[PDB]
Amino acid sequence: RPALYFCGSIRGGREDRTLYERIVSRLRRFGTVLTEGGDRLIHEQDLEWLQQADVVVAEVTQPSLGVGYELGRAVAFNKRILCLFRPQSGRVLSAMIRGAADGSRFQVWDYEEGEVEALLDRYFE
Amino acid sequence: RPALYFCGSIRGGREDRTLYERIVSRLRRFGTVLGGDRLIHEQDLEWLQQADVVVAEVTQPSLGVGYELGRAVAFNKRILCLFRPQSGRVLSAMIRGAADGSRFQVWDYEEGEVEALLDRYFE
Ligand SMILES: O=c1[nH]cc(CN2C[C@H](COP(=O)(O)O)[C@@H](O)C2)cc1CO
Ligand SMILES: O=c1[nH]cc(CN2C[C@H](COP(=O)(O)O)[C@@H](O)C2)cc1CO
Repeated sequence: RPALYFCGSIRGGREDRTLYERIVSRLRRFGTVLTEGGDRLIHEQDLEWLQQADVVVAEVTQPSLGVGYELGRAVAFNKRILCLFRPQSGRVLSAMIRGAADGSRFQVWDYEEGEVEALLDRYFE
Repeated sequence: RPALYFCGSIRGGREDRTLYERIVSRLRRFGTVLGGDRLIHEQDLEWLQQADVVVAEVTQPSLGVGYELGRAVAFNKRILCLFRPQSGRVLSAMIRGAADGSRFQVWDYEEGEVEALLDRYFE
Protein backbone atom coordinates (compact mmCIF):
# COMPACT_ATOMS: atom_id res chain seq x y z
CA ARG A 1 0.00 0.00 0.00
CA PRO A 2 1.47 3.35 -1.05
CA ALA A 3 2.15 6.35 1.14
CA LEU A 4 0.22 9.30 -0.26
CA TYR A 5 0.67 13.06 -0.01
CA PHE A 6 -2.30 15.34 -0.77
CA CYS A 7 -2.02 19.00 -1.85
CA GLY A 8 -4.83 21.57 -1.94
CA SER A 9 -5.14 25.30 -1.28
CA ILE A 10 -5.53 26.45 2.33
CA ARG A 11 -4.23 30.01 2.73
CA GLY A 12 -4.78 30.50 -0.98
CA GLY A 13 -8.46 29.98 -0.17
CA ARG A 14 -10.59 27.05 1.00
CA GLU A 15 -13.21 27.20 -1.79
CA ASP A 16 -12.60 23.53 -2.71
CA ARG A 17 -12.26 22.10 0.84
CA THR A 18 -15.24 19.71 0.47
CA LEU A 19 -13.76 18.34 -2.76
CA TYR A 20 -10.41 17.91 -1.02
CA GLU A 21 -12.14 15.91 1.70
CA ARG A 22 -13.63 13.65 -1.00
CA ILE A 23 -10.22 13.18 -2.59
CA VAL A 24 -8.60 12.31 0.73
CA SER A 25 -11.44 9.91 1.57
CA ARG A 26 -10.84 8.06 -1.68
CA LEU A 27 -7.05 8.12 -1.30
CA ARG A 28 -7.43 6.46 2.12
CA ARG A 29 -9.03 3.47 0.38
CA PHE A 30 -5.69 2.89 -1.37
CA GLY A 31 -3.01 3.86 1.13
CA THR A 32 -1.89 6.02 4.02
CA VAL A 33 -2.38 9.78 3.54
CA LEU A 34 0.67 11.23 5.31
CA THR A 35 -0.53 14.82 5.16
CA GLU A 36 -3.63 14.15 7.27
CA GLY A 37 6.71 25.47 15.62
CA GLY A 38 4.73 27.95 13.55
CA ASP A 39 5.04 27.84 9.80
CA ARG A 40 8.58 26.42 9.96
CA LEU A 41 7.25 23.25 11.58
CA ILE A 42 4.63 22.91 8.84
CA HIS A 43 7.27 23.32 6.13
CA GLU A 44 9.78 20.89 7.66
CA GLN A 45 7.22 18.23 8.54
CA ASP A 46 5.63 18.40 5.10
CA LEU A 47 9.02 18.20 3.36
CA GLU A 48 9.67 15.02 5.36
CA TRP A 49 6.37 13.49 4.21
CA LEU A 50 6.87 14.63 0.63
CA GLN A 51 10.10 12.59 0.40
CA GLN A 52 8.36 9.58 1.97
CA ALA A 53 5.41 9.63 -0.40
CA ASP A 54 4.98 7.09 -3.20
CA VAL A 55 2.50 9.39 -5.00
CA VAL A 56 1.82 13.12 -4.65
CA VAL A 57 -1.78 14.07 -5.51
CA ALA A 58 -2.64 17.75 -5.96
CA GLU A 59 -5.94 19.46 -6.73
CA VAL A 60 -4.64 22.49 -8.61
CA THR A 61 -7.83 24.39 -9.50
CA GLN A 62 -7.55 27.01 -6.71
CA PRO A 63 -4.31 29.02 -7.06
CA SER A 64 -2.01 28.54 -4.08
CA LEU A 65 1.66 29.26 -3.39
CA GLY A 66 1.89 26.31 -1.03
CA VAL A 67 0.50 23.83 -3.55
CA GLY A 68 2.84 25.13 -6.24
CA TYR A 69 5.82 24.95 -3.88
CA GLU A 70 4.95 21.37 -2.89
CA LEU A 71 4.80 20.42 -6.56
CA GLY A 72 8.15 22.11 -7.31
CA ARG A 73 9.86 20.31 -4.44
CA ALA A 74 8.19 17.04 -5.47
CA VAL A 75 9.46 17.27 -9.06
CA ALA A 76 12.97 17.81 -7.76
CA PHE A 77 12.54 14.79 -5.48
CA ASN A 78 11.60 12.76 -8.58
CA LYS A 79 8.15 11.96 -7.18
CA ARG A 80 5.30 10.47 -9.13
CA ILE A 81 2.76 13.29 -9.32
CA LEU A 82 -0.94 13.46 -10.22
CA CYS A 83 -2.48 16.92 -10.67
CA LEU A 84 -6.25 17.35 -10.97
CA PHE A 85 -7.71 20.48 -12.59
CA ARG A 86 -11.32 21.58 -13.22
CA PRO A 87 -11.74 23.67 -16.42
CA GLN A 88 -15.37 24.36 -15.50
CA SER A 89 -13.99 26.66 -12.77
CA GLY A 90 -13.32 29.18 -15.53
CA ARG A 91 -9.64 29.40 -14.64
CA VAL A 92 -6.63 28.80 -16.84
CA LEU A 93 -4.21 26.43 -15.12
CA SER A 94 -0.71 27.82 -14.54
CA ALA A 95 1.67 27.16 -17.41
CA MET A 96 4.23 25.98 -14.83
CA ILE A 97 1.92 23.11 -13.82
CA ARG A 98 0.42 22.33 -17.24
CA GLY A 99 3.88 22.49 -18.81
CA ALA A 100 5.58 20.38 -16.13
CA ALA A 101 3.58 17.31 -17.16
CA ASP A 102 5.54 14.60 -18.94
CA GLY A 103 2.54 12.26 -19.14
CA SER A 104 4.08 9.54 -16.97
CA ARG A 105 5.81 10.61 -13.75
CA PHE A 106 3.98 13.98 -13.78
CA GLN A 107 0.40 13.80 -15.04
CA VAL A 108 -2.18 16.59 -15.27
CA TRP A 109 -5.79 15.48 -15.70
CA ASP A 110 -8.64 17.82 -16.56
CA TYR A 111 -11.88 16.61 -15.01
CA GLU A 112 -15.42 17.44 -13.86
CA GLU A 113 -15.97 17.52 -10.09
CA GLY A 114 -18.44 14.62 -9.92
CA GLU A 115 -15.95 12.18 -11.45
CA VAL A 116 -13.05 12.61 -9.01
CA GLU A 117 -13.54 9.28 -7.18
CA ALA A 118 -13.79 7.42 -10.48
CA LEU A 119 -10.71 9.15 -11.87
CA LEU A 120 -8.70 8.25 -8.77
CA ASP A 121 -9.96 4.67 -9.18
CA ARG A 122 -8.57 4.65 -12.73
CA TYR A 123 -5.19 6.01 -11.61
CA PHE A 124 -4.70 3.76 -8.57
CA GLU A 125 -6.00 0.46 -10.05
CA ARG B 1 25.94 42.02 -11.66
CA PRO B 2 23.65 39.08 -10.93
CA ALA B 3 21.40 37.18 -13.27
CA LEU B 4 17.95 37.81 -11.78
CA TYR B 5 14.75 35.79 -12.15
CA PHE B 6 11.50 37.58 -11.22
CA CYS B 7 8.34 35.74 -10.08
CA GLY B 8 4.84 37.18 -9.81
CA SER B 9 1.30 35.91 -10.36
CA ILE B 10 -0.13 35.81 -13.91
CA ARG B 11 -2.81 33.11 -14.22
CA GLY B 12 -3.30 33.29 -10.47
CA GLY B 13 -4.45 36.88 -11.09
CA ARG B 14 -2.86 40.09 -12.42
CA GLU B 15 -3.97 42.38 -9.58
CA ASP B 16 -0.36 43.39 -8.77
CA ARG B 17 0.84 43.79 -12.37
CA THR B 18 1.77 47.48 -11.93
CA LEU B 19 3.81 46.71 -8.83
CA TYR B 20 5.64 43.89 -10.64
CA GLU B 21 6.68 46.40 -13.32
CA ARG B 22 8.14 48.65 -10.62
CA ILE B 23 10.11 45.76 -9.12
CA VAL B 24 11.50 44.58 -12.46
CA SER B 25 12.44 48.16 -13.35
CA ARG B 26 14.46 48.44 -10.16
CA LEU B 27 16.00 44.96 -10.55
CA ARG B 28 17.45 45.95 -13.95
CA ARG B 29 19.60 48.50 -12.11
CA PHE B 30 21.35 45.57 -10.39
CA GLY B 31 21.65 42.87 -13.03
CA THR B 32 20.35 40.93 -16.02
CA VAL B 33 16.63 40.16 -15.63
CA LEU B 34 16.11 36.87 -17.46
CA GLY B 35 5.17 23.43 -27.25
CA GLY B 36 2.75 25.86 -25.65
CA ASP B 37 2.79 25.72 -21.86
CA ARG B 38 5.53 23.10 -22.11
CA LEU B 39 7.76 25.61 -23.93
CA ILE B 40 7.10 28.19 -21.19
CA HIS B 41 7.92 25.68 -18.47
CA GLU B 42 11.08 24.51 -20.23
CA GLN B 43 12.23 28.05 -21.12
CA ASP B 44 11.64 29.38 -17.62
CA LEU B 45 13.21 26.32 -15.98
CA GLU B 46 16.34 27.00 -18.06
CA TRP B 47 16.44 30.64 -16.95
CA LEU B 48 15.82 29.70 -13.36
CA GLN B 49 18.79 27.31 -13.48
CA GLN B 50 20.82 30.22 -14.94
CA ALA B 51 19.84 32.66 -12.19
CA ASP B 52 21.98 34.00 -9.37
CA VAL B 53 19.03 35.47 -7.43
CA VAL B 54 15.31 34.65 -7.60
CA VAL B 55 13.01 37.49 -6.52
CA ALA B 56 9.33 36.71 -5.96
CA GLU B 57 6.42 38.97 -5.08
CA VAL B 58 4.30 36.51 -3.12
CA THR B 59 1.24 38.56 -2.13
CA GLN B 60 -1.13 37.18 -4.81
CA PRO B 61 -1.51 33.39 -4.45
CA SER B 62 -0.17 31.62 -7.53
CA LEU B 63 0.71 28.03 -8.38
CA GLY B 64 3.39 29.14 -10.83
CA VAL B 65 5.15 31.40 -8.34
CA GLY B 66 5.09 28.67 -5.72
CA TYR B 67 6.43 26.14 -8.23
CA GLU B 68 9.24 28.49 -9.28
CA LEU B 69 10.22 28.93 -5.63
CA GLY B 70 10.18 25.17 -5.01
CA ARG B 71 12.36 24.48 -8.06
CA ALA B 72 14.63 27.38 -7.09
CA VAL B 73 15.24 25.93 -3.63
CA ALA B 74 16.19 22.57 -5.10
CA PHE B 75 18.43 24.34 -7.66
CA ASN B 76 20.27 25.88 -4.63
CA LYS B 77 19.37 29.42 -5.64
CA ARG B 78 19.43 32.55 -3.50
CA ILE B 79 15.80 33.65 -2.95
CA LEU B 80 14.12 36.94 -1.90
CA CYS B 81 10.34 36.92 -1.31
CA LEU B 82 8.29 40.10 -0.87
CA PHE B 83 4.89 40.07 0.86
CA ARG B 84 2.43 42.92 1.56
CA PRO B 85 0.42 42.63 4.81
CA GLN B 86 -1.82 45.41 3.47
CA SER B 87 -3.37 42.67 1.30
CA GLY B 88 -5.04 41.29 4.43
CA ARG B 89 -3.79 37.81 3.54
CA VAL B 90 -1.87 35.36 5.67
CA LEU B 91 1.13 34.28 3.60
CA SER B 92 1.41 30.55 2.83
CA ALA B 93 3.15 28.56 5.57
CA MET B 94 5.19 26.89 2.83
CA ILE B 95 6.79 30.19 1.86
CA ARG B 96 7.03 31.78 5.31
CA GLY B 97 8.28 28.43 6.68
CA ALA B 98 10.86 27.85 3.94
CA ALA B 99 12.71 31.03 4.95
CA ASP B 100 16.03 30.76 6.76
CA GLY B 101 16.78 34.50 6.98
CA SER B 102 19.88 34.22 4.77
CA ARG B 103 19.73 32.39 1.44
CA PHE B 104 15.89 32.28 1.56
CA GLN B 105 14.50 35.59 2.89
CA VAL B 106 10.82 36.57 3.26
CA TRP B 107 10.22 40.29 3.82
CA ASP B 108 6.98 41.97 4.78
CA TYR B 109 6.87 45.41 3.16
CA GLU B 110 4.67 48.40 2.33
CA GLU B 111 4.23 49.10 -1.38
CA GLY B 112 5.74 52.59 -1.21
CA GLU B 113 9.09 51.26 0.05
CA VAL B 114 9.75 48.41 -2.39
CA GLU B 115 12.46 50.32 -4.28
CA ALA B 116 14.29 51.14 -1.04
CA LEU B 117 14.02 47.55 0.16
CA LEU B 118 15.52 46.29 -3.10
CA ASP B 119 18.26 48.94 -2.89
CA ARG B 120 19.14 47.61 0.57
CA TYR B 121 19.16 43.94 -0.43
CA PHE B 122 21.28 44.57 -3.53
CA GLU B 123 23.56 47.12 -1.79
O1 LIG C 1 -2.16 25.25 7.48
C1 LIG C 1 -1.33 24.60 6.56
N1 LIG C 1 -1.24 23.28 6.67
C2 LIG C 1 -0.46 22.61 5.81
C3 LIG C 1 0.22 23.29 4.80
C4 LIG C 1 1.11 22.49 3.80
N2 LIG C 1 0.44 22.28 2.49
C5 LIG C 1 0.44 23.60 1.53
C6 LIG C 1 -0.67 23.52 0.78
C7 LIG C 1 -1.60 24.79 1.06
O2 LIG C 1 -0.79 25.91 0.75
P1 LIG C 1 -1.41 27.40 0.98
O3 LIG C 1 -2.68 27.50 0.15
O4 LIG C 1 -1.73 27.50 2.45
O5 LIG C 1 -0.34 28.33 0.48
C8 LIG C 1 -1.47 22.21 1.19
O6 LIG C 1 -1.34 21.25 0.23
C9 LIG C 1 -0.84 21.83 2.54
C10 LIG C 1 0.13 24.69 4.70
C11 LIG C 1 -0.68 25.35 5.60
C12 LIG C 1 -0.88 26.88 5.57
O7 LIG C 1 -0.19 27.46 4.48
O1 LIG D 1 2.21 33.31 -19.26
C1 LIG D 1 3.22 32.87 -18.39
N1 LIG D 1 4.46 33.32 -18.53
C2 LIG D 1 5.43 32.93 -17.71
C3 LIG D 1 5.15 32.03 -16.68
C4 LIG D 1 6.29 31.57 -15.72
N2 LIG D 1 6.21 32.27 -14.42
C5 LIG D 1 5.07 31.68 -13.40
C6 LIG D 1 4.70 32.69 -12.63
C7 LIG D 1 3.14 33.00 -12.82
O2 LIG D 1 2.52 31.76 -12.50
P1 LIG D 1 0.89 31.69 -12.65
O3 LIG D 1 0.26 32.75 -11.80
O4 LIG D 1 0.54 31.96 -14.12
O5 LIG D 1 0.55 30.32 -12.16
C8 LIG D 1 5.51 33.99 -13.07
O6 LIG D 1 6.51 34.25 -12.18
C9 LIG D 1 6.04 33.60 -14.46
C10 LIG D 1 3.85 31.53 -16.52
C11 LIG D 1 2.85 31.98 -17.40
C12 LIG D 1 1.38 31.49 -17.30
O7 LIG D 1 1.23 30.62 -16.20
